[PDB]
Amino acid sequence: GRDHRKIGKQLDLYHMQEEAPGMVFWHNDGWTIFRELEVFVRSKLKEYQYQEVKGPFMMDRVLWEKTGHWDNYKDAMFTTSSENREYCIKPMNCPGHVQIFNQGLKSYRDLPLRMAEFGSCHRNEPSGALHGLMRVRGFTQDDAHIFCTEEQIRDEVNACIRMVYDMYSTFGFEKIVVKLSTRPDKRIGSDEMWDRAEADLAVALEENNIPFEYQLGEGAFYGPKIEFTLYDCLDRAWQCGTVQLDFSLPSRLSASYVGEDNERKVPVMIHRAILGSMERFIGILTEEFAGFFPTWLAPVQVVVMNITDSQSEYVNELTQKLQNAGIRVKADLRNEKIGFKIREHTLRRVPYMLVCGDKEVEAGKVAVRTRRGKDLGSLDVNDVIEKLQQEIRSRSLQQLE
Amino acid sequence: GRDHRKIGKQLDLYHMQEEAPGMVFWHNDGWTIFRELEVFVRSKLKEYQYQEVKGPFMMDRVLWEKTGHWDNYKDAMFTTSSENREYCIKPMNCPGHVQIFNQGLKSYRDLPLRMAEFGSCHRNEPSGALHGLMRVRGFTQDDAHIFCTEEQIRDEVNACIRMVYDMYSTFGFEKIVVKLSTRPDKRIGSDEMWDRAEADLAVALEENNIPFEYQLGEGAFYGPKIEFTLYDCLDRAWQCGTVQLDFSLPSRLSASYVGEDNERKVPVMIHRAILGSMERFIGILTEEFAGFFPTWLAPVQVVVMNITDSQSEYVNELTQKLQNAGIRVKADLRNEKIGFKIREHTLRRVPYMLVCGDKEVEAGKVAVRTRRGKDLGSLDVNDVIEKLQQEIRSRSLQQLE
Ligand SMILES: C[C@@H](O)[C@H](N)C(=O)N[C@@H](CNC(=O)CCn1cnc2cc(Cl)c(Cl)cc2c1=O)c1cccc(-c2ccc(C(F)(F)F)cc2)c1
Ligand SMILES: C[C@@H](O)[C@H](N)C(=O)N[C@@H](CNC(=O)CCn1cnc2cc(Cl)c(Cl)cc2c1=O)c1cccc(-c2ccc(C(F)(F)F)cc2)c1
Ligand SMILES: [Zn+2]
Ligand SMILES: [Zn+2]
Repeated sequence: GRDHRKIGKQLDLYHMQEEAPGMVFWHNDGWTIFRELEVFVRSKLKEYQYQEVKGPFMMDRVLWEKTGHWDNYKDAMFTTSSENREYCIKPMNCPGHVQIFNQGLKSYRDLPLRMAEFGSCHRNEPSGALHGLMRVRGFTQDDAHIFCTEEQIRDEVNACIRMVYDMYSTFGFEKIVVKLSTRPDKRIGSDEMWDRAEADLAVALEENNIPFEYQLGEGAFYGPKIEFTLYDCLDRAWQCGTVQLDFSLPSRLSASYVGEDNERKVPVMIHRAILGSMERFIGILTEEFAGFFPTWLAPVQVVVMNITDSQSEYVNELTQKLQNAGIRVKADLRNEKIGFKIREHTLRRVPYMLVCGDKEVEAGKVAVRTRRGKDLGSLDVNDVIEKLQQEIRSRSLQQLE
Repeated sequence: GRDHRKIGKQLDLYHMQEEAPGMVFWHNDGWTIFRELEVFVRSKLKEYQYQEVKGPFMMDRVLWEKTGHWDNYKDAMFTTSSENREYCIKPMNCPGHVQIFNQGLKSYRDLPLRMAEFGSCHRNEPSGALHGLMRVRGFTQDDAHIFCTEEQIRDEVNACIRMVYDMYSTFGFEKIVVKLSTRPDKRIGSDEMWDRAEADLAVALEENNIPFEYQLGEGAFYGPKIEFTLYDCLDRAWQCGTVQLDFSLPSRLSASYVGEDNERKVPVMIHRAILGSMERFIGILTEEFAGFFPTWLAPVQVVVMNITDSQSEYVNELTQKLQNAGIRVKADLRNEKIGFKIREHTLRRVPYMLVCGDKEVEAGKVAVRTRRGKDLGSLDVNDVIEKLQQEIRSRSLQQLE
């Protein structure tokens, strides 16, 4: 009903097996949703002027030791050896992004440098606590690291906040709770650096007219963060978005740029993820929509179906027209009752069933039925195709009227 | 000089480092090429009616023992541990595809089932034998597995062959050498099975009029194979494409389907890759074109630039029009001589440089120069966008002549 594990099996989206705990086998229709979510995030990366990179799955333990994560999260990390050398399977993309930053001399002119990745990460999570798409070992982050000057933090965090609300609004999430985590007991740098760092986050939120609250002392060793919690239609809370300042990692991994005064400077790093885990976010959307994915996300967006054998060639032509228009379409030409076809494709949550009887063929029209069971009547083929295209392009939550 | 390592560095496509031997860091412009190559393969996967899936990064050694690969190739696999269980970092995507197949009741009607994946694979290759993008440890296979009946092998091998030549021709590779490897001494199945299997591959090639040389006795124990070697402009051989029959793995991993007789039967598996390694193929393409990527592959397709500040608004408007047309375009309004700007974009292998002087603004035109140094003169903006769109959508090797 609103259980992603049930709807997942029903609509053949994914499965999982004990041979690979907390690592998703993505089926055809599930990978289609995942890929369309990737396309959506890429459109925002372009709109917000991000680079997109791809880093390796493993790097030398020696490199991960310099990050500080080895001492604190070695037991959460998958390791493998080759030729007397130990490698970590990446649980995070940040050190990989610094390696790309460190290729070539960097100028103040290159900042802010926004580096995004659909980062395939692995964490050695306890098998006992693995739950569907929500708690996994293998996950994909809508990740990015911004390399910038201290002066650029406010503007860069401002743009991250807009991107968060922009992207959440697409999926109909308008109730957002925002928490700013402040300096912990054990922290790096002066109290002044923290005053300015916390001020930068607070002013960025203020600039966007966003009310928030503090989580006192919950900040990381290496800087303060903003966390965003969205509420689904059941008013259940999901923490997804994070904007994390980092005054540690660049220095640790010898990241530098030639300042405007010609002095070598360490860049500030901003970690940010909006959806968080792509798998978890699909899990949340599955329950939010109860399998009724918005048309732009639907594995199959349209099924064209004949009442009798007589409309088979009209269905073939219309299916080709929809295919050419970039719509994910199937023809249902089975020797079955129109009622049987509608019920089957309604149960599979296909947004639109385009029904062709003799009256539709003769007029060059099509009868449109929604998965909600509404009959929109008979409309011109080209006018329907243009409307379906508009709904998909605009990533509309709503169907045709 | 056409070294992919040199071009990769110069055009900021990728880098590799000692902390990650034989594993690629894709920079913004290299990842753009990678994704366009992915987009191309998907267009073929659709045309040849392939499902696309995603399998897990690692699986229990216990499953890899059932395949028979552990006894033979354990030293060529990366392994990691969790909760007293040994996991193999997948060196191949076949076992994972069988797991997805095994989920849900499969009948004769569901065959042939064509399952494609951009499969992230790892092999523990000696670090001494690594070089460039040609011999790596982490690679992405344009992999697919076809689950079919003995009756369907011929037709399915036929489409595999058509797809291979279809794809190699897109990149201008017409010199293809083909090898069929027959019965080894130690093998499974009857001589009659091998007679039919070797005939299926041989008749498929003969009907397609593909000259091939038999590699007598060099076939795999689990079935025969076709291997495709393409030649670049330096006449260097690259063994990229494979079609391998397998009458072993489906049985070993409990793969079965309900036949026309309503009784269970083991499906025949066809292992099929065309590009082989997406990374090696980009390396070969980089050298083949010496960085002059066809327009559809070019990281940046168009630069629009002004003579003086007077044409700045016309340039920004043309940039937006080209962007809306689906073209990777950048604006160059810098206060630099036209000869300086054109040299920078020519060095970066930008296919098209669009120059806006007063005469271009007045007449609603644009001056078009190719990176080869051909001046196509002053042409109507809309006619140019249509020509560029056509060149990109057709995936033309050639620029406007
Ligand atoms: C935005 C990115 O650039 C950033 N690098 C990052 O990954 N931030 C963390 C949230 N931050 C932390 O948890 C920091 C503390 N922490 C927590 N766990 C760790 C675990 C490991 Cl193995 C390592 Cl190496 C480091 C850490 C570590 O530093 C984050 C943000 C959003 C989603 C997730 C997430 C990760 C895993 C899951 C899953 F396990 F699948 F359920 C779900 C969600 C994590
Ligand atoms: C088409 C696919 O579905 C098929 N499963 C497959 O992977 N075919 C093999 C060619 N076939 C063989 O190599 C068979 C023999 N062989 C050889 N080496 C192995 C090594 C390991 Cl670790 C394992 Cl588990 C199995 C094998 C194994 O079976 C293939 C085809 C094309 C390219 C590659 C390839 C090989 C090496 C690299 C490398 F450079 F190392 F990164 C990159 C790509 C491999
Ligand atoms: Zn990070
Ligand atoms: Zn295979």
